[PDB]
Amino acid sequence: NTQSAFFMPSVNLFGAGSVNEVGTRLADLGVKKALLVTDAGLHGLGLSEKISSIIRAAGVEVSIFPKAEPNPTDKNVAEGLEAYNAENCDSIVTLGGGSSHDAGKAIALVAANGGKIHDYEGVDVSKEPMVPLIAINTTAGTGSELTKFTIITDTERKVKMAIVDKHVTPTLSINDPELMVGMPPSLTAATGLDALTHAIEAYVSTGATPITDALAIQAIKIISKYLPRAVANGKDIEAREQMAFAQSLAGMAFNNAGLGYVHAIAHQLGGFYNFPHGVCNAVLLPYVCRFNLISKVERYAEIAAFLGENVDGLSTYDAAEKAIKAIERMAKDLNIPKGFKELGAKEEDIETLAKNAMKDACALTNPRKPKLEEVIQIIKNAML
Amino acid sequence: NTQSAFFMPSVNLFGAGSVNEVGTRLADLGVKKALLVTDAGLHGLGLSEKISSIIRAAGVEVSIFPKAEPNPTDKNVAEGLEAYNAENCDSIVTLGGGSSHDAGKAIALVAANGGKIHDYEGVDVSKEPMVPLIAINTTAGTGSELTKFTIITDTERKVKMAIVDKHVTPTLSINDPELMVGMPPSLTAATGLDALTHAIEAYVSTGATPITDALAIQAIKIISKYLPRAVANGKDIEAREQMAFAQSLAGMAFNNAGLGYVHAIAHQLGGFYNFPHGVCNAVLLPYVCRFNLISKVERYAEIAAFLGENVDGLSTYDAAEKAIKAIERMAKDLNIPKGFKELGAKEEDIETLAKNAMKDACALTNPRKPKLEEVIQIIKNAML
Amino acid sequence: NTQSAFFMPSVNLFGAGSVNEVGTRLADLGVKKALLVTDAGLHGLGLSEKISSIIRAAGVEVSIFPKAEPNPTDKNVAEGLEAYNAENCDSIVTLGGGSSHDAGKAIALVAANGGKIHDYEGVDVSKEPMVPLIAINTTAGTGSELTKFTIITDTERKVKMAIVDKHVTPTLSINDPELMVGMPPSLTAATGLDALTHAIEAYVSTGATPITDALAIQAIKIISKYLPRAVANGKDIEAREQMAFAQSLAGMAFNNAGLGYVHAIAHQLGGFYNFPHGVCNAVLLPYVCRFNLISKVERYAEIAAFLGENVDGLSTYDAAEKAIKAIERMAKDLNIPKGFKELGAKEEDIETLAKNAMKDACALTNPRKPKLEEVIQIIKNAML
Amino acid sequence: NTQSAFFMPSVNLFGAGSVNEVGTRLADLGVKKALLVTDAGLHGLGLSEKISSIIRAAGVEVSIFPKAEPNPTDKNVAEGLEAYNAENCDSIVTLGGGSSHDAGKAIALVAANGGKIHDYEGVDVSKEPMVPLIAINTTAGTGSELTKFTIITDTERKVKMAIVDKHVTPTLSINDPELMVGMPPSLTAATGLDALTHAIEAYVSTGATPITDALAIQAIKIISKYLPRAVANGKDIEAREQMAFAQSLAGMAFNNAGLGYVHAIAHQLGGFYNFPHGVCNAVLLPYVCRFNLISKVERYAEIAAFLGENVDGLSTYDAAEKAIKAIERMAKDLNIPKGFKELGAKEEDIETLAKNAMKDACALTNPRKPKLEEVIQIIKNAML
Ligand SMILES: NC(=O)c1ccc[n+]([C@@H]2O[C@H](COP(=O)([O-])OP(=O)(O)OC[C@H]3O[C@@H](n4cnc5c(N)ncnc54)[C@H](O)[C@@H]3O)[C@@H](O)[C@H]2O)c1
Ligand SMILES: NC(=O)c1ccc[n+]([C@@H]2O[C@H](COP(=O)([O-])OP(=O)(O)OC[C@H]3O[C@@H](n4cnc5c(N)ncnc54)[C@H](O)[C@@H]3O)[C@@H](O)[C@H]2O)c1
Ligand SMILES: NC(=O)c1ccc[n+]([C@@H]2O[C@H](COP(=O)([O-])OP(=O)(O)OC[C@H]3O[C@@H](n4cnc5c(N)ncnc54)[C@H](O)[C@@H]3O)[C@@H](O)[C@H]2O)c1
Ligand SMILES: NC(=O)c1ccc[n+]([C@@H]2O[C@H](COP(=O)([O-])OP(=O)(O)OC[C@H]3O[C@@H](n4cnc5c(N)ncnc54)[C@H](O)[C@@H]3O)[C@@H](O)[C@H]2O)c1
Ligand SMILES: [Mn+2]
Ligand SMILES: [Mn+2]
Ligand SMILES: [Mn+2]
Ligand SMILES: [Mn+2]
Repeated sequence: NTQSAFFMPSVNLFGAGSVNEVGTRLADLGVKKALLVTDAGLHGLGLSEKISSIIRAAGVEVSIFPKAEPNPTDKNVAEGLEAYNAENCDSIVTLGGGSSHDAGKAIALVAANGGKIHDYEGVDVSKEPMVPLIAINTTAGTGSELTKFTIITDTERKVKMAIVDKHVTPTLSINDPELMVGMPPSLTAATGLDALTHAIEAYVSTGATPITDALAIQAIKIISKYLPRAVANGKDIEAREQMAFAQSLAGMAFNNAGLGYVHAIAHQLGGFYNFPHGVCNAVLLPYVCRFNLISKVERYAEIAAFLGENVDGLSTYDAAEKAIKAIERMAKDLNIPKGFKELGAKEEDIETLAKNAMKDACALTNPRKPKLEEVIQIIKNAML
Repeated sequence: NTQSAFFMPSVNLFGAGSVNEVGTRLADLGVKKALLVTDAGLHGLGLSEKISSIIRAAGVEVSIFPKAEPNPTDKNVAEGLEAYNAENCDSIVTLGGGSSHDAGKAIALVAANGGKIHDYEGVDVSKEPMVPLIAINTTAGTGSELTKFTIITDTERKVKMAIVDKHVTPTLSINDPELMVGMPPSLTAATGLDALTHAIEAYVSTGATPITDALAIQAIKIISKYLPRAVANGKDIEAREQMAFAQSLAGMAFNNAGLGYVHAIAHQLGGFYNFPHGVCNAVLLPYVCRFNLISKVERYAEIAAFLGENVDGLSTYDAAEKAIKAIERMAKDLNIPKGFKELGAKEEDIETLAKNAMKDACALTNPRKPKLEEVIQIIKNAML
Repeated sequence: NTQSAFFMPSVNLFGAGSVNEVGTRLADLGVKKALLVTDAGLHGLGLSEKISSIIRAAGVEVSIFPKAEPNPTDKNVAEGLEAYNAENCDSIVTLGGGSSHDAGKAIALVAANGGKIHDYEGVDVSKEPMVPLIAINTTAGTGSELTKFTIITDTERKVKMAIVDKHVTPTLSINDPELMVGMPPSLTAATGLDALTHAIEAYVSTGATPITDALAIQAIKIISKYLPRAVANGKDIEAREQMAFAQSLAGMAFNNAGLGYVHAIAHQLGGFYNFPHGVCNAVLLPYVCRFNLISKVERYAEIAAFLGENVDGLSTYDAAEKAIKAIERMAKDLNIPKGFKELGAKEEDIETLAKNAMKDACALTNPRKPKLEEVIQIIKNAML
Repeated sequence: NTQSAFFMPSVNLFGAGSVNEVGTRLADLGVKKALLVTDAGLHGLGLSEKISSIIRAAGVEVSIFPKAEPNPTDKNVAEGLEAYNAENCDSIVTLGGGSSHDAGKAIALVAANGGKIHDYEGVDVSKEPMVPLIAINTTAGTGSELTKFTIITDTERKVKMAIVDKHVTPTLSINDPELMVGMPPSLTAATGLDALTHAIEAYVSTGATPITDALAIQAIKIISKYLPRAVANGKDIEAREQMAFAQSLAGMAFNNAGLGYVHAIAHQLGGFYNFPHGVCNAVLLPYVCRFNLISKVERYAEIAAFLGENVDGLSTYDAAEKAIKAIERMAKDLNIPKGFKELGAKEEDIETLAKNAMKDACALTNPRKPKLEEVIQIIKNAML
């Protein structure tokens, strides 16, 4: 059979200032009091208070829960669920990067299906649709405000538990590039290379569609041109807005086409060592592309053109090669770490990271199907 | 402002056999009785009955309403609404092309808001969302199963009214290429060329964004390869599936970018003479493009590349002209009327047609702003 | 000798909202009362009351003189001059197109040089800096807010006279594209093609310089991309902003390199028939460029490429030919009159018109030097 | 806001012999005793006397202050201010290079505004326009007869302070290539590469406009053809005239677009070690361009073609790198030192150099925003 499906929230706001609608949009759902899920950093910057003011003007109450953590944890879910129940909230607003979107998605699911966030690992292992949720995005790399994914760390197993589930698609998303201006360069760089990774893995996924293809291609072309600008000058407003679009394009593509062994492996490093997700993808992306080359050489040749390379006079193989050269050059230019050893990864952990990566759902749509020793080789190469 | 927004059903099913889900999807919404809106043609072929038994086996009842006409009228909508109440319905399933979809959306909207369908001509007039509706698409050209559009003919004024309303986005859409094999050639061509007009007008709209751009580009490239194949052999399954993707992409593109004076004028020629919608687009498209050229010359030149033209060693202006020639050649190859006069249009109407087009919501995003006299000359050219 | 000079106001303001500075700016110049020289149309639209309040909110007094007529006249100058004294003003603020700039420069010059504006036809014949004057520009074509020219129609010999004096350089110019949005399409086209004429005549003028060359090349390139956009949709702010820049590059270039026989002839048609200055240049431009060709063949070839033409594999001669085809095509697409006879030009005037063109200052820098029979033929070709 | 402004002296004279107008132009101002600010070498040449003879031959009194030193000091400005009051001058005439123009500008401004020159470091500090000033320019590189910059060394801090102030735009400029023929090759090279640094940083500046782009592009093209010629044979009169146009095109460009980190860092190496400003720029230029590359890669690719490189079949990035190789090549050919250590800079000073560089007003328009650590890496690269 050849069926496929496309999912995203039914209303999706973009552009400078769109965050000011969160109040009146929340009232429109007839919710009374929302739990505002965010993280400590943005709470300290005061972003949680600016948004909470907007929501309360519209007559909707806020309880602020700034305890979601980079690489959100099952404990954050349990703790925020308690604060959801304790403060009599009927909705969730998320405010931040993908960590706040996924914390809030877990809380909103479990507040309507009951057990623990581990009940629902895998694919549509759920029952009811999650409680009303508006996702306000502030990094330019995840797309989690658009996706049916929620990535939650299992703290006793050391593994980022991918939860794929139609019930966690947000009600409404908001993508306001004015809230992204204050990303430091290194956060700009890594979330941006997470978007690029989404776009490239979605383009080469076995679950790719002409719709997801259309989005992924646009995302790669934009990122290629505007991500190094946004990193060099976070106050370049044009680059911020373009990255906000690219982020959403890549999120819509991967949500519906699937990822690959870049995310499969990056999820394990993130669980063992709590690395930044986006840095893990940037480090890994060239090695997985290299391994995948022979299964998708024409698509990698086209990525090489998307990334601005000149492929005139070359074989398809040689043009695919230039896509990897260009990814490497972009990583070096954005000051991405050279490998995982210098960050703290452990030689003795490589086989368990490999084995766990082959269990990740993101591995299912990788165009090349590896054996365990090949996955190990990819992690070894990324140690450099 | 520079704000914008992207709208779409939350869930959109694709691929061979995806109609089998309509009963259980309907059931999950908790509705008890659906009014099945289709047209006499599909009803005669018995498609109407296969779908009803699928819905019934899931516990939802069905009342069939096979009285949506090509270019659905206000009278169709009023009759549908009294069927809807008489048969104690709480939901709507539309089955067929864009006449079924729009008829059903209009019934659904009036059921939720009172008044009459005429009251909602314009942009975001209604207070309440339409009642639950699932759209099953049997043509490869409208995208109405995805859009906040519904086109209802005011029969006193002979105007196909454009109702553009967030509140008429279907709950869920189904796009089954197996239901599309039966289109005879001239229907394949007319709806395909409606899709190409969606993609072209979206691409040159002043409401274009990089998201809508991505979708429109892919639609044009796919249509240019596969539409002539679908017209040539309706049982070419790969062309049917590609066109089902192309028409969805173009739907998403125009739904969020806007249309232009092709649709604003076609709606008057359709309101006056009941011509097929995609035949009106096909006749007008080269004239409105030629007229729009100076405002979007670089985008028309790119469009010539997407359609396969060779623009080597040409000015942008000369390249854009090859795009009009390519559109003209495609129309001629699929047997479109070269003009309207041979179809029965009357010179004395032209002033009224032109004045009605300037009130259509699609005029709002056309990239060149015309004086009434310029609209008049465009129609007069389209006569011959 | 090979000396040369570059003149312009010492401060020039650009960008949206820059008009809000005219008041504070004026007061910092230490003046009390400004005679606001505008024309009837912009006074009818309320503009000279937006400006007038701004100048008053900064504690400076305004006396609106809305009597400058298209193709300003020795009478407007005299009547504005006596308005100047009677009302006890010490400064001029021009607001409008070239007509309002030129009226205010004439009033301000003769307000510090006693006599009558006739007393300064020619070159630098004034003997005193003109009264302090701030020029607020609202069309995109004459760059008079930058220049040392004022063109006053001698209602006598019916010839637009030239007072080329360094004393008429405005004190400070303001160039706010928001004020330009109101221009209707045909005013946008004609001021735009006058800007393009400025840029081309400056580029082929025997008075050219590497500096004027740099400005003219940019103006030609910008106008070629954005003037058709500005005509097609006056609400395209980007195209409005680019045209404001092109306007000033062309002004700065021709003000310091000189013009040629396009303006030399067009000044005669404007004195005899009061035709719009911009339209005169538009019709004349391709015929003079044809005549000028053999004196400047490489530079017209370069203009062809600035205007978008592809010139690979062409002789310099053939490339220079495409500059003229492209200028004609652009005149056709902006609905410029095809010749002067349909405007009201009389066969019996061609001799006087040509003899008078030969006495125009602008004739002096034209690269080809015509005998009287040759000017007469140019005027015949532009009658069609 | 998109607001911008273009500043420039109202009258600017060019060409051989133009310096013969200085007296009549100083007379037209109505001033009586001008302080003639020059340096020791031009004084001993006889240029101070020749010019004073012209100023006196038409009724104005001259008093020669020949004490401006390369990299003018706060003490020079103090001493020259005491001379200004001693002889009780009402004006100033600067004669020579940037050292003389900035000495005079600083004197004129403190004369008009009060305290000491250190008060006005930064942007638009002062309250009053400086006293009348005519700049006669004798090097082909500063453009400071045109600009609102004056660069005065704080001798305690060893900081060449950038005073960027509308109020120091000279009343009139004279740019006479006959006074430039005597530049010895090393000085021709250094002033020429300073002007190249002005065009390049103006072109990549975040303050660039279409106007400044026009000027800067022309400068680059002319410098790359004629600067090598002027160095190879200073009696080449054509190269001398071209270089006089390019230095002014570059002055107009950076004056209004802004500079970057080449000048921010150069100002500290000149303040600490009193190196010639142009040699400092030439050393830093490749390092800062390569740092800036990712933020302005399209524009650095254009710069490569402007400098004559062939870029066919190259990515934008590889094209941009060719620009840097061409920049390094020109410096090598004109005998500029490879680094700052052979000149006498010391590693122990680098931390203080970088911190002060970040306080320089020229840093604000650099297209990439550095951390202190990145400014330190640039200075270290430049030591070798
Ligand atoms: N479910 C999905 O669709 C999906 C997809 C990709 C990644 N993820 C998950 O998302 C997480 C990564 O999220 P992320 O990379 O967006 O970052 P994040 O949410 O982990 O945030 C990291 C840091 O960035 C800061 N920050 C965020 N926005 C900021 C702004 N505008 N200005 C200043 N600081 C700001 C936060 O305060 C925080 O300290 C991982 O857990 C990853 O697994 C989910
Ligand atoms: N709301 C929107 O987004 C939107 C967009 C474009 C057009 N429209 C409207 O849609 C209408 C046109 O719809 P359409 O062109 O899809 O056709 P349609 O709904 O008017 O149907 C045309 C004919 O085709 C037949 N048909 C449909 N599917 C068939 C199949 N699979 N096999 C055989 N016969 C089949 C029908 O029985 C009918 O007789 C117009 O009224 C137009 O204005 C709406
Ligand atoms: N440097 C110079 O001195 C110089 C150069 C070229 C031409 N000119 C002279 O300038 C005049 C040409 O002026 P012009 O072509 O700019 O037009 P204009 O000043 O003659 O005005 C033309 C018409 O346009 C209207 N208008 C102007 N700005 C408008 C706006 N923003 N919105 C709506 N309507 C607007 C005016 O009300 C008027 O009715 C002629 O006299 C010509 O000879 C002078
Ligand atoms: N816009 C600005 O304000 C601006 C821009 C760039 C540089 N500057 C400053 O200008 C200064 C550098 O000025 P410069 O490089 O023009 O030189 P300079 O004024 O420092 O003169 C250097 C030496 O060249 C000699 N010289 C000058 N002209 C000569 C000629 N025609 N023939 C023979 N010898 C001649 C002088 O006598 C002097 O000894 C620096 O302090 C720099 O910071 C200012
Ligand atoms: Mn990711
Ligand atoms: Mn349509
Ligand atoms: Mn003109
Ligand atoms: Mn400098």
